Amino acid sequence: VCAREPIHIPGLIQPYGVLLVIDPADGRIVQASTTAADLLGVPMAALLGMPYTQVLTLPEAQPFAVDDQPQHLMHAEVRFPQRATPPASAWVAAWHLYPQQWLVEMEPRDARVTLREAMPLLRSVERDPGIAEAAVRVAKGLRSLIGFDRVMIYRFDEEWNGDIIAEARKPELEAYLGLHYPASDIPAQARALYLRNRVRQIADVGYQPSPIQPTVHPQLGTPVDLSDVSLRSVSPVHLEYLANMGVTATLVASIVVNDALWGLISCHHYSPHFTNHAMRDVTDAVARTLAGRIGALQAVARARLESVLLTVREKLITDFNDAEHMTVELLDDMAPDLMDVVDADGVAIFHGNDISRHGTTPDVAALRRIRDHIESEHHEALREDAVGALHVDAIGEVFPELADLAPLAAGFIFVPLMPQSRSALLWTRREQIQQIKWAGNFDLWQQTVRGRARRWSPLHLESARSLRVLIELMERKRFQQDFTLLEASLSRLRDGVAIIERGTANAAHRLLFVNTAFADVCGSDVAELIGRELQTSDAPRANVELLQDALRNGRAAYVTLPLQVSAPVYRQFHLEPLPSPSGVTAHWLLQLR
Amino acid sequence: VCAREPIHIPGLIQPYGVLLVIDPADGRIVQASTTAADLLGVPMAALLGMPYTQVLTLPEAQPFAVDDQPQHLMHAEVRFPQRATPPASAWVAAWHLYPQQWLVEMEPRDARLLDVTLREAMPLLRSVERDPGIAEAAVRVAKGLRSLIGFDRVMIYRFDEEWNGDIIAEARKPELEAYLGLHYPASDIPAQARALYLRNRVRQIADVGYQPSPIQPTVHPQLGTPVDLSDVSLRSVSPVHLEYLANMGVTATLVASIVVNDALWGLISCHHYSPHFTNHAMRDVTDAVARTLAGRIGALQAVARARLESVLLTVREKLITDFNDAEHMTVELLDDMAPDLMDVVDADGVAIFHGNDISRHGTTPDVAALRRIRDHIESEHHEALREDAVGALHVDAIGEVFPELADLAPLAAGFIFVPLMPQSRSALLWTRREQIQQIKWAGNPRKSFDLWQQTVRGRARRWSPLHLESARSLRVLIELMERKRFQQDFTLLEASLSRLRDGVAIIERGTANAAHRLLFVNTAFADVCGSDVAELIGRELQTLYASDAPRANVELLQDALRNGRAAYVTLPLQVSDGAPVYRQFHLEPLPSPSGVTAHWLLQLRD
Ligand SMILES: */C=C/C1=C(C)C(=O)N/C1=C\C1=NC(=C\c2[nH]c(/C=C3\NC(=O)C(C=C)=C3C)c(C)c2CCC(=O)O)/C(CCC(=O)O)=C1C
Ligand SMILES: *C=CC1=C(C)C(=O)N/C1=C\C1=NC(=C\c2[nH]c(/C=C3\NC(=O)C(C=C)=C3C)c(C)c2CCC(=O)O)/C(CCC(=O)O)=C1C
Ligand SMILES: [Cl-]
Repeated sequence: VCAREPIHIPGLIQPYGVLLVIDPADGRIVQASTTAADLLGVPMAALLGMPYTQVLTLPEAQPFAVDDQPQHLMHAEVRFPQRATPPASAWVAAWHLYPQQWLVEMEPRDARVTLREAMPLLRSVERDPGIAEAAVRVAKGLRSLIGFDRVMIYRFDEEWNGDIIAEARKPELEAYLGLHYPASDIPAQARALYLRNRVRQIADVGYQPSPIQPTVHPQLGTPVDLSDVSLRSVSPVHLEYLANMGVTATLVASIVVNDALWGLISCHHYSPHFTNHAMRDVTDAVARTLAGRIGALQAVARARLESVLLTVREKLITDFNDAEHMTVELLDDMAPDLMDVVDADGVAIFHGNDISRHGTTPDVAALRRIRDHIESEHHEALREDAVGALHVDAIGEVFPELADLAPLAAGFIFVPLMPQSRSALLWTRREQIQQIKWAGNFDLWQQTVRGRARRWSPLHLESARSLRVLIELMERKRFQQDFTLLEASLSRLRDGVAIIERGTANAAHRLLFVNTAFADVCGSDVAELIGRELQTSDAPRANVELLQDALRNGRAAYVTLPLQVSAPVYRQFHLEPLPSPSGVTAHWLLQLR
Repeated sequence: VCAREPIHIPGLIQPYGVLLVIDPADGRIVQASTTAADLLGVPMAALLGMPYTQVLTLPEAQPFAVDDQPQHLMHAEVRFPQRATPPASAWVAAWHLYPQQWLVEMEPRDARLLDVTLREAMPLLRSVERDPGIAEAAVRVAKGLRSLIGFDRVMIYRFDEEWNGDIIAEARKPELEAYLGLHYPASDIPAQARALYLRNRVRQIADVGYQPSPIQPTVHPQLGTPVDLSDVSLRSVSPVHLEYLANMGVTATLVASIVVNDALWGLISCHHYSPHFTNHAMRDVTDAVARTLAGRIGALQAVARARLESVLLTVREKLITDFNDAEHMTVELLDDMAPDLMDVVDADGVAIFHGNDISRHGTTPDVAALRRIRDHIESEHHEALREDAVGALHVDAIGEVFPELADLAPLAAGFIFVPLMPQSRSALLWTRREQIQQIKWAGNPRKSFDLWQQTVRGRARRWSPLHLESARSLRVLIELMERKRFQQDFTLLEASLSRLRDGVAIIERGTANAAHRLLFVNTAFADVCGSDVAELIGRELQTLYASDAPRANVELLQDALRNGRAAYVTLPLQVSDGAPVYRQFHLEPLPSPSGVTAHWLLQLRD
C-alpha cells in the first residue's frame, strides 16, 4: 500500500516557503498554503478569492496564459506590497503555468562566486576517463561546493536497486560506500518525480507542514498536483526513515542519462540545511554534466566492443563456410572465437547425438540434460516469449530442476529457438559469486549470492542472435553432404531407378533423377534424360491405362511394358508414390529390374 | 608542408595580454612575452630570472606544485606592484600548472556581462536541454549565442565522415550573405588544428593582423625546449589562417568545440567584421552553451540509434519466423515478405535470387539488368572486392566500383549483395536508386565570395552502418533457403531409397577406435535381417553376419573395409530364430573428393 502512495497530491507544503494557486481566468487566489497568510499582508479568509496583483508584486517576469504545454518561470524577485515591512529576508518566486491553473511557489533568496566556482569542476569531469573517476570527482567537488556532511552517488541497477558507487563525507561517520539498497526503498511513483523535477530538497526533516487551506479546487473539485512544486511535502514514511537515520537535511539531484533515470546524487546533512535555488541550479549543472559523461563513456564503450565483436563474428562466418568437412580440429580452432563473440566461459556445439564441448563447461551427459529440458514442451512458453535466442542469468531460477550444474552453467545462451534439433549451440557462463553489502536486510549484512553468472550484455546477446546463420549453415552443409551420398548410392545401383516429378497436370510427368543402370537400359545417358517426359501405341492400351490411371490419381502400379531399343526390351514398371507432407502424391519411385 | 605546421609552439602571443613561464622549483620567471615588460613595470632584462612573487599581487588564488595531471586555475584578479597606477582597466590572470613549468596568462577584465550573463544564459541552456532533434538545438544555440554576445556571425559547423564541414545553423546581421548550407573541405581544418580544438575547447582572436609578442627566451633556459601553449588562450594562430580571415573581411574569432562522445563532432564558429576581445566571463558562457549543445546532440543521437535498432530487429525477426514457417516459397510469400525485406535495410528495391529465378520488388532494374550486376559481382576479377568486404558487399556509387556497370545507376546506384562467397543458387540484392547531390562549396590563397554548386550524379544515399548490420543479420535467410532446398531433395532420395526392393544399406567408414557403422538402411534390407530400420541405424556392420561365418569369407569383406576397397562375398546372416539365411554381400566404395573411401554401398542378393 506504501509503494502505491500518491505523494504528488499531499495537500501540504514545506514551511520554508509559500504556495498559491491562481485561477488564470480572473487572476484570483483560489487555494493557499497556511504560510501564505503570514508572508503576505492579509490573513487567510480575505487572501482567498483575492487577485494575486493585490498581494504580491514581481518586477522581473510575470505569469501568462498557456495553451496546451505547461510553462515554467524560474525563481525571480517577489515583493509583498500588502504589509508595513514584511521582508525578514529576500524572497524569490517561481511559476508553473498550466492551461487551467497557475502555481506560484516562493521561498527566501539567501544565496552566499557559485556558477563560476563550479565551472572548473564541470570542465574536470567533462574530460576524465571512466564513470568511477567522474563519480568520485563529482562527490568530492559537490561536497566542497554545496557543503553537505554526506554526498553520495547512488547507481540504479537493472531491477532498480541502488548501489553507492561514490561517496564524500565528513572525516567522522561510517562510509555507506559500497552499500546496496532495494528497489522497494524508492517506489516507481517517486522515481518518476525525480525524472520530472530534477533537484529535490528536504530543508529540515520533521518540519511542521503547511496545508493548502482549500484542500480541493473550489470550482474544479480536485487536489493540487504538486508534481513540479519544490515545496511538495514528502512522504511521512521516508521522513521517519531519515529521522531514524539521524539525517535532518536532504538534497537529491537526478542523474538522467539518455532521458532515463541512471541514478541519483544523494546529499545528507545531520543538521537542518536549506539549499537555495541558485545553489540547487549549480547541483543540477553538475548532475547533468556527470550524466553527460556517463553516457559519453557508455557510447565510446559500446562503439569499441561492437566493432571487435563484428571482426570476430565475421572470421567465424568465413572459417565455417570455407571448411567442407566439420572436423574435431576445425571446431577446436573455432571454439575460442565462438566463445569470445559472446564472452562465454564455455560452448557446446550439438550435431544430433554428438557434442563438441569447449572451455569451462558441464559434462556431456549434463549438457544433454540442459538441452533436453529447454527443448521440452513444458518450457515451450519460454522459447516463444524469447527473442532471437534463449538466455538465462541464473539457470536455477528459470529451470528449477536444473538448479545444480550452475557452478559451470549458471548462465547460458541457446540457439536455435525452434525444437528444430540436429544442429544447436549452447554458450555457457559459470557461476560468479556476488558479495553484496546491504543497509540491514545496528550492523552490516553481506549476502553471498550463488547460482548466478555475469549478466548477458544486450550487445553479446545480439552477437549471439547474429550467429543463427552458423546453425542453418551446418544444417545446409549436412543435408547437402547426405544428399550427394544418397545420390551416389542410388546411381551405383543395379536395379534401374528414376524419380518422377508429377506435372501439376499442366506439365507432363517428367524424370527428376535417373540412375546409371536405368539410363543404360534406355540407351541414352543421364544428362540427356533429366527433364524428359515419362510417356516413352506399340505398348498395349490395357497396360499403359493401368500406369496412366496410377499417375492420374497419384497411386501405385506394377505393369510390364516394352521400352525403346537402339529385342524391343520389356520391363516390369514398378511405380510407387513417395510420401508427401500434404498427403497428395507429388513424386513417384520408378524401378524395374 | 602547411598541413603539418606545429602551431602549438609558435613562440608568440596575442598582444591583448601577457604570458609568463615560471620555474616551480624556486618561483622565478624563466621566459616572458615582450608585452610583460610594459605592464609588469620592470623591463625584460631584469624581469627575467626574477621571482613571480615580486610582481605577484594575486589575492584570490595562488599557483601550486602538481604531481602528474596538469591543473588549471581560472581567471582571477592580479595586480602589478612595481608601478604607481599601472593600468586604465582591471587585469585578470589564469594558471596552467604543469609538473615541470607554470604558465600564467593575464589579460583585461572588461566584462559588461559577468555572472549576470551566466544567469542570463541559463534559460537558453534550459531551452536546448529540452529541444527535440539536433537541427532545432543547433539553430537555437546560434540565435541564442548571437543575442548573448553581439557577434556579427554565429554558425554551427558540422564535421562529416570525411572531416569536411557543413554550416547547419547560422545567426547573422540582417546584411552579409548567409554561409548557411555551405560545404568546406577537410583540408581547410588540418588534423593537428582539429586536435587542439579537442584540447583547448574555447578559442578566440581579439583582432586579426595583431603585432605578435614573442617569448623573449625562445626556448627554456634549463630544459632546452619551446613553450607548448596548447592551453594558453593568448597563443598565436597560423599566419595561413590569419590571411584567410583577413581575405574574408573578418577581424575577430571565437570558436567553441562541439565534442560528442569524446570526438570532435563540430564547431561553434563566431566571426566579427571589426575587432572584438571576448573576456574571461564571456568565454565561460560560450563554453557552457558548447557543453550543453554537445550534450543534447549525443543524447538525441543515442535515443535515436536505440529506437531504430529495435524496430529493425522487430521486423528482421518477423522475416526470420515467416521464412522458417513457410515450407514452399510461393510468389505471394515473397510478395508479402518484400516490403519488410526492403524496409530492414531502407532499400528502394530488392531482388531475391533462387538459381535462374529472380523475384524483383520495389524500384529495381529489369531482370536481365539484375543478372548483369550479379554475374559481374560473382566474377573472378572482382574476387578481391568480396574478400576485403565485411559481412556483405555494398556500394554507394556502382559506377565507381564497377565501371562497366556505370549505367543502371538511376535504379541501382547503391546496393547490398549477399552471400559474399560465389556460393550461388540463393542470393539477395538490395538496391538504392541514384539521388543527385547539390553541394554548395565556398569556392573551387582562395578568394571564396563566389560559390560553386557541385551536382554529383550516379550515387545513392550512404548505407547506414545500422542498416548494413541489419543486412549482415539476414545472411541467415540465404542458408535457410539453401538448407530448405537440400533437405527437400535429401528427403526425396531418402524416400526413394527406403521404398526399394533390392535391400540397400550405406556404411560409414570408422577409424582405429571406431567401427564401420550403418548410416542408412532401407526396409527391404532391415526385413531380411529381421529387426526394423530405427533399431538398425548406427549398428556396427560386423553385427549383421553370423559369428559362425567362414574365416575365409569374412576376411575378404574385412580386407575391403581395412583398405577402403570393394568386395562381393556370400555370408550367413545373424539369424535370431534359427533358419540359415545366406546373401551375397555387395560392398562397393562410394566416390570421395580426396579419393580415400569414407562410405560404402551395401547391396544384398544371393
Ligand atoms: C593550411 C591549409 C588551410 C587552408 C587552405 C585554409 O583555408 N585554412 C587552413 C588552415 C587552418 N585553418 C585553421 C583554423 C580555422 N579554420 C576554420 C575554418 C572555417 N571557419 C569558418 O568560419 C568557415 C566557413 C564559414 C570555415 C570553412 C575556423 C573557424 C578556424 C579557427 C579560427 C576561426 O575561428 O575562424 C587552422 C588552425 C589555426 C590555429 O588556431 O593555429 C589552420 C592551420
Ligand atoms: C515505502 C517504501 C519506502 C521505504 C521502505 C523507505 O525506506 N522509503 C520508502 C519510500 C520513499 N523513499 C523516497 C526517497 C528516498 N529514499 C532514499 C534512500 C536512501 N538514500 C540514501 O542516501 C541511502 C543510503 C545512504 C538510502 C538507502 C533516497 C536518497 C531518497 C530521495 C530523498 C533522499 O535524498 O533521501 C520517497 C520519495 C519521497 C517524496 O518525495 O515523497 C519515498 C516515497
Ligand atoms: Cl498538472
